[PDB]
Amino acid sequence: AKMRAVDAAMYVLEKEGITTAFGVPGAAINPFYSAMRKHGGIRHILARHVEGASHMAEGYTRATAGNIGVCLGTSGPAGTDMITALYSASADSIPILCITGQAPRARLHKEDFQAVDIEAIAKPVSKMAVTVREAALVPRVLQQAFHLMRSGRPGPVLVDLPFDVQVAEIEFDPDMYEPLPVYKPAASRMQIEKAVEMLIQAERPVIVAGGGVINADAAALLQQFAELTSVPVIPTLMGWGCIPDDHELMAGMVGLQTAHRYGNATLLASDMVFGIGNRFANRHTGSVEKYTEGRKIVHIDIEPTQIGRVLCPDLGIVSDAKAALTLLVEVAQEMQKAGRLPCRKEWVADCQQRKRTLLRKTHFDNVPVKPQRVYEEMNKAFGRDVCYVTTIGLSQIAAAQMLHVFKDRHWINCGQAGPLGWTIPAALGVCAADPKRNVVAISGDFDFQFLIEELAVGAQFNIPYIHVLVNNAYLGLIRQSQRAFDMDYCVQLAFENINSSEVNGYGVDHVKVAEGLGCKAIRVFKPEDIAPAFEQAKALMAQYRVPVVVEVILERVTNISMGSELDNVMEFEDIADNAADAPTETCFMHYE
Amino acid sequence: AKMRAVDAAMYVLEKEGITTAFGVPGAAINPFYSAMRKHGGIRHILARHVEGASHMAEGYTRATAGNIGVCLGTSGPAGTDMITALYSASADSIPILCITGQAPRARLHKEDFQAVDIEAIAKPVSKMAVTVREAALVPRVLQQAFHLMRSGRPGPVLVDLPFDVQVAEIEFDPDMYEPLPVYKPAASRMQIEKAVEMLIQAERPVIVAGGGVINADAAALLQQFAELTSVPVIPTLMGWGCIPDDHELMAGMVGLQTAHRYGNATLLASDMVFGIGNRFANRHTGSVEKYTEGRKIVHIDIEPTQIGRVLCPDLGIVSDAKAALTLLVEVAQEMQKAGRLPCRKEWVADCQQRKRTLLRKTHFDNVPVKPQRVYEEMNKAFGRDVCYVTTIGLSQIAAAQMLHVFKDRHWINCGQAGPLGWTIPAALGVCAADPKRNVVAISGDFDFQFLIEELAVGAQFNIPYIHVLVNNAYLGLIRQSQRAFDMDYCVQLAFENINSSEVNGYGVDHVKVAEGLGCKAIRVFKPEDIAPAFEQAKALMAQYRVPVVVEVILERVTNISMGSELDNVMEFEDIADNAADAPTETCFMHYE
Amino acid sequence: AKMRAVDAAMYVLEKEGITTAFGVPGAAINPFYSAMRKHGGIRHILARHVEGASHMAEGYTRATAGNIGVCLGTSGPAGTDMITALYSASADSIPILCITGQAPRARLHKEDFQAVDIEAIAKPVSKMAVTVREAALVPRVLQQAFHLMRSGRPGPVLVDLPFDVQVAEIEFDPDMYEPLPVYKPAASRMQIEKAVEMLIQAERPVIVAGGGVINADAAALLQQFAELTSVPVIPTLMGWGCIPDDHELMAGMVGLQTAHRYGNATLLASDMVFGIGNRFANRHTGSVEKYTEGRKIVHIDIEPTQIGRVLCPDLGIVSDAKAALTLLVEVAQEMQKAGRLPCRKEWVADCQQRKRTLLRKTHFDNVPVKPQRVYEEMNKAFGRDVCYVTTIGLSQIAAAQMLHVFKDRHWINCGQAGPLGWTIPAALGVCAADPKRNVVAISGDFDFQFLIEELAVGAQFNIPYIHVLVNNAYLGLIRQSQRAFDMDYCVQLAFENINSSEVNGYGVDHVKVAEGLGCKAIRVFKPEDIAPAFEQAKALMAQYRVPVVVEVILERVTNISMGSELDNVMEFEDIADNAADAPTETCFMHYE
Ligand SMILES: Cc1cc2nc3c(=O)[nH]c(=O)nc-3n(C[C@H](O)[C@H](O)[C@H](O)COP(=O)(O)OP(=O)(O)OC[C@H]3O[C@@H](n4cnc5c(N)ncnc54)[C@H](O)[C@@H]3O)c2cc1C
Ligand SMILES: Cc1cc2nc3c(=O)[nH]c(=O)nc-3n(C[C@H](O)[C@H](O)[C@H](O)COP(=O)(O)OP(=O)(O)OC[C@H]3O[C@@H](n4cnc5c(N)ncnc54)[C@H](O)[C@@H]3O)c2cc1C
Ligand SMILES: Cc1cc2nc3c(=O)[nH]c(=O)nc-3n(C[C@H](O)[C@H](O)[C@H](O)COP(=O)(O)OP(=O)(O)OC[C@H]3O[C@@H](n4cnc5c(N)ncnc54)[C@H](O)[C@@H]3O)c2cc1C
Ligand SMILES: Cc1ncc(C[n+]2csc(CCOP(=O)(O)OP(=O)(O)O)c2C)c(N)n1
Ligand SMILES: Cc1ncc(C[n+]2csc(CCOP(=O)(O)OP(=O)(O)O)c2C)c(N)n1
Ligand SMILES: Cc1ncc(C[n+]2csc(CCOP(=O)(O)OP(=O)(O)O)c2C)c(N)n1
Ligand SMILES: [Mg+2]
Ligand SMILES: [Mg+2]
Ligand SMILES: [Mg+2]
Ligand SMILES: [Mg+2]
Ligand SMILES: [Mg+2]
Repeated sequence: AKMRAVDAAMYVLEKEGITTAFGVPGAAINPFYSAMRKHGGIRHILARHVEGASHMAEGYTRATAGNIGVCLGTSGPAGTDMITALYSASADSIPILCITGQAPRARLHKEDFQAVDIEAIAKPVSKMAVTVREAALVPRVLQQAFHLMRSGRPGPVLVDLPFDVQVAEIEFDPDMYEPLPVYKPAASRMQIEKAVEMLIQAERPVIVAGGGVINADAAALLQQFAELTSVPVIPTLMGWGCIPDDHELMAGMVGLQTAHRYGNATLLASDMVFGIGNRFANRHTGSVEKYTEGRKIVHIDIEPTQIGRVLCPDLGIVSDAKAALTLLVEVAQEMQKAGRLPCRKEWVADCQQRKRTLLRKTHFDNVPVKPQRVYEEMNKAFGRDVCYVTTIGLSQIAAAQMLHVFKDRHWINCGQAGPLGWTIPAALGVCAADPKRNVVAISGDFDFQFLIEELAVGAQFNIPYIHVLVNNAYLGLIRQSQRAFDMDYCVQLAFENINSSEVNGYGVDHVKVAEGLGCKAIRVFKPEDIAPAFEQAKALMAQYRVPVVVEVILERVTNISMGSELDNVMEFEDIADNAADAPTETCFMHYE
Repeated sequence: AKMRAVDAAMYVLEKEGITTAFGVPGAAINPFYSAMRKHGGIRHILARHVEGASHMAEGYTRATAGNIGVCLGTSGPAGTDMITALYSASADSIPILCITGQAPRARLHKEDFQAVDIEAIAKPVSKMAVTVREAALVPRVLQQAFHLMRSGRPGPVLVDLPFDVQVAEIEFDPDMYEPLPVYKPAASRMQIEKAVEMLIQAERPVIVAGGGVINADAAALLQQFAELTSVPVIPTLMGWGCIPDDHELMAGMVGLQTAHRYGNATLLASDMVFGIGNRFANRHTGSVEKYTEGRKIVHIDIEPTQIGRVLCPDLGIVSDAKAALTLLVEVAQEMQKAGRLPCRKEWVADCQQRKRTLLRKTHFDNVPVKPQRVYEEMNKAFGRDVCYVTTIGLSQIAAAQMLHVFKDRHWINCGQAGPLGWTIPAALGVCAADPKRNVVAISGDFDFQFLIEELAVGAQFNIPYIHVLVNNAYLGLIRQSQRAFDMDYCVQLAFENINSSEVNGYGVDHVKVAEGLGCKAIRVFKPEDIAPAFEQAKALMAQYRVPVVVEVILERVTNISMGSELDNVMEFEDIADNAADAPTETCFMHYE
Repeated sequence: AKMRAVDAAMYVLEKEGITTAFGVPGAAINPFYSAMRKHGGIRHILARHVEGASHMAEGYTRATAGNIGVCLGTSGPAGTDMITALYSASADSIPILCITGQAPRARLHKEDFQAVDIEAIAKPVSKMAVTVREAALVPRVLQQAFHLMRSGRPGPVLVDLPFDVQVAEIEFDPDMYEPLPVYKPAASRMQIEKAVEMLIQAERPVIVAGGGVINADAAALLQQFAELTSVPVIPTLMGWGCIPDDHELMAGMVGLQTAHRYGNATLLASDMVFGIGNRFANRHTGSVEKYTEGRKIVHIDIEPTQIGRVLCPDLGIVSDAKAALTLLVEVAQEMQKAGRLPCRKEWVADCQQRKRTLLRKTHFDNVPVKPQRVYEEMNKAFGRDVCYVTTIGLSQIAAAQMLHVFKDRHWINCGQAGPLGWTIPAALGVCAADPKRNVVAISGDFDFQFLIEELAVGAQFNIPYIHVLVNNAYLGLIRQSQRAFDMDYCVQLAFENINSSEVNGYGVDHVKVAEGLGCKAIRVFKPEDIAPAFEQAKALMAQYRVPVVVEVILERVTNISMGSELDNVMEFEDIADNAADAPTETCFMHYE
């Protein structure tokens, strides 16, 4: 039972579910790596940037309900390269576990090489950030970390391990180690009865299903509750997938950018928002006064201080989403056995009528290619079990408003922080979490470049997925936002590549870069070549077992639909009211 | 005089010396970019990672004495991508100015999209980190920022600008704006007299010249003081260059890794260390007890709290290095006019005797190439005005112990934090600071990959320099440190590149990657091909005006000399006692 | 259901158990006071110092198991006067709820009158410190606060309320409000079985019962477990009372100051410490190496990061003390039904032998009075249900080593922080928590003076108790500690009072001060007058219903027993081995 602190840490991590770790080793964290090798049972992926390792951990977590991605680094700048991910994870209410090396305790206040107060730096963007001050506390801090990462509003933790703390001997009985119970508040029968009593008197209600539903692993129950009450569902961007897109009750998405015309119109026509596992995000609502006008609000959240933060709800209930939905289904079934649930045939109908006339054109034959044609071809090329990974840009905004998803955790997106560079490592993290997952990523050229070297991780370790790269040689979104300032300034990436005429002054040759990094890559200039390229990509993945990049050369400037209010979203590109122009809407097409 | 806050900020920046800015735009920082374009006078370089923009700013600062590099970003994750650089700059006592966008004040505590408390996160690693709460304070916070960045111990500042603060109208008269006076403490005649009185009774004194000398722009005065007293000089890694390497009094460098055998032996033989503008860094001293044994210590620093932090000096004086050296020269000249400065012929002589027998072998004809042969060829190929840029690894340790530098700020190195990825952007920052500078960077393969995409910045904007890439398909330094743990684990980068046989399973094809990013690249397998490659590189730079990468394929495993104490440094590779094996030592060779 | 945020706060506070509040009003907190008056159901006590209000809350909490003392103040310096109490409460793992007023949100960063960042200041010494940013969050922050104050390791919370947030209208249904579930970890059968299996093979075991037992409301179960196993009990200072002092298994207290000679000897003779609800406090253990020598350690704590913080235990279990003791009793009962619990007659016997021979003399007839005679008279004068309140000094050290307590929460003492001035307000808070409690406080002259004005609270509101004041005109404890530095410097309070000869140059006339503040007071010069004085005090309380101070004039210098190690405690005053000298030891005297 006598043992190094880091050796005890391996028992804890194992009993606590960890089988994978992403990281970059260093002298200050070598004892940890030594204990991991001696113990076995954890697969280590070596990243080619610490930020990459961080975002891989995020993807690993977000892929499957019980998963906790682990990120490993040395002292000093390794810890400062993980702050963006801790922020991203905090912001979206999901956990990662960061572990950093550190100089010995005696030397923390002498300016020891690569010694920084990572504890103070990480505090504002984690549920806990702590420097472990005793060897015997190493297993206990991890014990406490897993409690915090699963309980209440989930979030990330950073553990900082001084060299001398790691290597010191402790007494530890791993047979005696017990994971702590997970804390979750639960709604009462009375509260839920009031909520359903309120729902039934609404003439035109909608359910807004947030990422909390997914966090609680409660997608089936949400769908069941909507079905029993016959109430249309609007998923948030983070709730996207918790009811399938081809379901009769899914009424679209709402907001300023990643939303549908029918979604916004249905919300503006509704007389109630039944919010479950959502907060009321800035870009979902616009001006709160407008979002709430003539409309009752119910809000169910696991976190007390998220209720009333942005708007004051008519009801507001503190509860885990699974517990609350279990009651909601039970209470709905009792209302149904009495004659107390109203028929909602008409309201459901005209929600669907909006859904098949208020569309956006995707079927463009133009050369150079219009980006909205790319998302049409993706819907056709990939099956219903597809899992999309993306970050930020005109690339992901248009993707969000034109792609379709049919299960929970088949849209992996850092919705609140959106750090460029996220997409590649996040994708790799999902693949490591589930080798059966049909992972497909979307990026613009700038996002693709930030952490482009992480493709070589996918090559070294054989982690295959498909990366769709839509290239306009622009910071697209920013160029569009600069219209209000009457300029086009510091947003172009184009230049004449002295080694590559083929790219026609678009600058970076992503095909050569991808191939040099050990991957496969295909470039597409014409819209009809997109479908064949995706089939080529699937074949290359199967034999070579590496990431395959499909680059599409876009027209330089395309303005994607968006606005500052729900009733104010601007359509720059062609709208559509029939299937010929928008053939991959779920109402017009059966998904594999 | 009525004007936007950001428009007033441009006047301040201009009057305060700024002509260059590195950044990545976004919606939250667009008003700033708008004011910059309207005003003119600042050259913007678009980076391809915010971290890249940050490290470019660091290089820009470090290149020339009055320079302040500026780093521009949006809200949220842009700010969290700059923390590593703020740390790096703080750690080495040098300033950068970071400016980030931010959500409006009314919405800072609602979870507004990409809104983070960057103020709290950046606090521990900057002299000031502040969110500007009023429009009229925008010019005043910048005014205060430049005072802090130049005064006392220099360090970096972060300014966080809420959207509504940027665009609000203020009254501002730019003709009335006055930069604040720079605060610097100065030594007294009495203190310096005591220091020189102490120096003259020392039998075997050495001067340890730190990065403070360079910070104060006092290299000429340091050399003059050493010459007048006839006292050998040991530069710290950060002081390297403040006396030329071929000077008769430069006795080498001291420490655990980036040091010379003769340097360590001279220090261990000395009876006094006269520390000017140094702190006594962990990897310079080893165990303080050993560094100080039988030896008197004088310590001159600008910062009171740096004196006595690691060891207690016999004297210790608070002063700017230029002011102190001006007195030291004056007092030395008075001692010389009397008969009071001792002759030090013998001590100087046997310092030089060590310097020409305690060497390390560089002239290896092996294939695959030994890294120490690369540094030999660099010394031959490049002129005396060469400016080296590097970060961390066996690549930079061996570079530090075998390359030679002949002027101050011709060794640009992040000595305390050493964040991987630093080298490329830092190099580009130096080039932007001085288009006449003969900039040459050294990286290992892992460092090169972290922020590899920033090469495309060098291509888009035409910023030429030479990047020497020493490739062993390894995390070299870490592999070496793992010897003590009896392992070789998670430190290899090698794989069979399915697109490139030429690289022989070394993994990433840096030539293809570099060319795809718009640059030129040459690969070298044999030692005799290195000299021609460097001449080819100089030609390519002149016509194409882009970064040129010279990749050298190294043998996989080479153990570089290092240890945990000055008397304990281990020589794994062949030592040398004559010029045939080490032909580029300054005593054996005249530098252009 | 439309209502001010402060009105909703009253519903929350009431449903959450609050019936009492201590405070000092101000303009910034007037809306709260207004809502409190309108709602009814909370008794407000006006303090005469905010610090007084804070410590009253602490006493109120500590008095009875479910109690949460509430402290109310204005903005600015009211909040900074509560930091000492937040620290004290945190330090001893007990909650108080502080509520402060604050300037409007729009003006928090303009230097608005009495506006301070209390959130930042209070963060390091509370489980939560928050400025409420929205009206609708007021009830939710309080909801979250009560969860934190009851769950895990209990601690204090500070809620900071901007004026405009208090007065704003919100929608709130109080019938729908549900207090959150309390989180507590619980031990498993397996873990407890291992602990009992370990205890059984110990030859000379001791149970150390800490303040966690009292916190968990598990005194009866602890006694029962000790009885079933026949294992002697050592309470910590904070665990004191959880087994009665006259119990046959209570073996005394251990430590450097508030300890018994028999307690220390028993512990040094033991071969195991079974720690339940204790941490291993600095002044309980001395050097950890000496405390653990030849001894096994079991440690049961509710907080993971308290286990291994000071020493590494042989077992260590994370659990609430009530849940753990329920299992321990169950498992003990099963061991007893088998023949598996050993007989411990001999070990119990010689623990009791120590307890009746290793004593300290208390029966002194000296004039001026020796302080140890005071505690003897207190034991005689007061019943078994007596409840002592004290803080720090030779006054409380000697009290702790000579008084006796017979139930849990009949020793109210701020053991980790010990802030001077605590005693008076703490006592008043206990009395407000329970008007049937026979409260008796002990102070030295300096402790008594810090917050002497709070006696007038006891007079204005009719809150009676007895305050024993032992007066030596000295900072006694500090004088004693200064012996090692060979001095007596800045520790005397004596002067010739120009209004009072009767005090003989002892300085402050506490009788005149107490009477002026509206209370009654008696002064005693001779030991035989102490008993009658206590009887007089009881009579005055009954009739006048106010605090009654009994001042005893001590000899100026008395050195109380203490040391830096358990085997190193020094006896300056006479020891004793018989009842004649120490007549109030529980084995010589029946209590009530
Ligand atoms: C360029 C860009 C444009 C965007 N445009 C839009 C847009 O138009 N419309 C839009 O909606 N979004 C958009 N987004 C995303 C948006 O910013 C938010 O990330 C998203 O709306 C928030 O989702 P949510 O409300 O479900 O909250 P989440 O971040 O998913 O979290 C909501 C709540 O879940 C709670 N919770 C956690 N666990 C549980 C549990 N187990 N049980 C119950 N509750 C739990 C948390 O307390 C939290 O308050 C955009 C993002 C970007 C990158
Ligand atoms: C892998 C690796 C190995 C290394 N090995 C070694 C090694 O073997 N030996 C070695 O020496 N270094 C080594 N270094 C670098 C080392 O860690 C430190 O960065 C370096 O020694 C510190 O330099 P310095 O003492 O001059 O202090 P600096 O960081 O340069 O600063 C010293 C002082 O200058 C003062 N100062 C600032 N401005 C002024 C002013 N105007 N006037 C006067 N004073 C001022 C500051 O207050 C500060 O205390 C290594 C680095 C790495 C990456
Ligand atoms: C002048 C002076 C001298 C002193 N001398 C001594 C001395 O001689 N000897 C001595 O022992 N003390 C002495 N004290 C007090 C001492 O400093 C500590 O306050 C005391 O030792 C702590 O007791 P404890 O171990 O029970 O810790 P506590 O402060 O009571 O807390 C212990 C543990 O309880 C846990 N806990 C909280 N709730 C629960 C729960 N529901 N279930 C399970 N665990 C829970 C916490 O996590 C914590 O780790 C002295 C104080 C002063 C003022
Ligand atoms: C670290 C960071 N810096 C800046 C931004 C602002 N960001 C938003 S989208 C965007 C442009 C991305 O362009 P690209 O990835 O090429 O996709 P496009 O919009 O052109 O489709 C930028 C710069 C960000 N989200 N993160
Ligand atoms: C962000 C970060 N992570 C990890 C480290 C530890 N780091 C020290 S040198 C090194 C290996 C670098 O190898 P390479 O750049 O290929 O050069 P080599 O040592 O092989 O010459 C590592 C991983 C660091 N300095 N910074
Ligand atoms: C705010 C504060 N300041 C200083 C101390 C140190 N304190 C320890 S006991 C003590 C002396 C108290 O003397 P008194 O209350 O007269 O009791 P005596 O020691 O004479 O019995 C002091 C000054 C403290 N606990 N708190
Ligand atoms: Mg990169
Ligand atoms: Mg683009
Ligand atoms: Mg390498
Ligand atoms: Mg007072
Ligand atoms: Mg006293």
